[PDB]
Amino acid sequence: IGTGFPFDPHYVEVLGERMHYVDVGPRDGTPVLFLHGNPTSSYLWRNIIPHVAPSHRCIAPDLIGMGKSDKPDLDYFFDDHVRYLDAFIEALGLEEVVLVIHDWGSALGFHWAKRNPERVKGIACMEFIRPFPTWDEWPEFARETFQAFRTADVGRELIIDQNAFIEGALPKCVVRPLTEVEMDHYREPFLKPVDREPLWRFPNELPIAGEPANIVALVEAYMNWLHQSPVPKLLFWGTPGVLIPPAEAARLAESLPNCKTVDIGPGLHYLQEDNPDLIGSEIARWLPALHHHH
Ligand SMILES: [Cl-]
Repeated sequence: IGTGFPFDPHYVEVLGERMHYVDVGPRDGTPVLFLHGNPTSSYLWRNIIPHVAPSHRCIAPDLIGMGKSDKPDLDYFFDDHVRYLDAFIEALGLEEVVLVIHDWGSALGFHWAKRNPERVKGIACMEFIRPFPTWDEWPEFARETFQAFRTADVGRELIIDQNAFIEGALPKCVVRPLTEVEMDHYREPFLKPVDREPLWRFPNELPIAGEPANIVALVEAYMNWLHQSPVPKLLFWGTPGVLIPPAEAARLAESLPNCKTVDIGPGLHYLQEDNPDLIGSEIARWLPALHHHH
């Protein structure tokens, strides 16, 4: 699995701040927009993009405060990310897109699709955010950890002061061992502890046990939209998974319209690090049939 990042930087200024993004592939079609989550960046897509770039433009932003993007002193609520990504998409002049989304990138992508349904030609998703109505729906191995993350004292100590999301949660949610070169790519944006705010606010925003209410409501709303939308969907899942365990993926296969599921084999949360070639090759071969407007 490749460790390098052979993509030239692009930057766009939106809402006073620079956002970095990958931008490769032809300009004359429907672009494929890749949205990472916590605590990753466009680096997460590095081994997937090469499968898609031959046929389609690939745009992979680093969320505000992450990756090579600027670091405004924000609270980094989901709403901040919504504002910055909305402005990013308009700044690039995107019209119709295909979404390829993960984790908080999936909350962003599904929320954007619900608000802009005529502009979404397909959604490839994996390990995406849905409501967890109670803590029992959250995977047991990660329950005490995330309960601790979602506190103002211990959670800040673990994530900000000890870098637990980068040093702990990230490699623990890849089945294969991440290499030190890969870890250094993930560490780079967060070498200074104070810059870890987004990494702590994100788990505090997850819709778990009814809290925070605003996020629960908006995730319910995009899920209601998704269940009624005819848009083509491609859902990748692994075993045992984290947010989408195998039985959940099978329920979604049946309960989402026009949904193809792809079993990637062993996987926890960061499925892209366990089987990038299957994810990329399956996305690439699924794109052509999305083109036609019927
Ligand atoms: Cl999170």
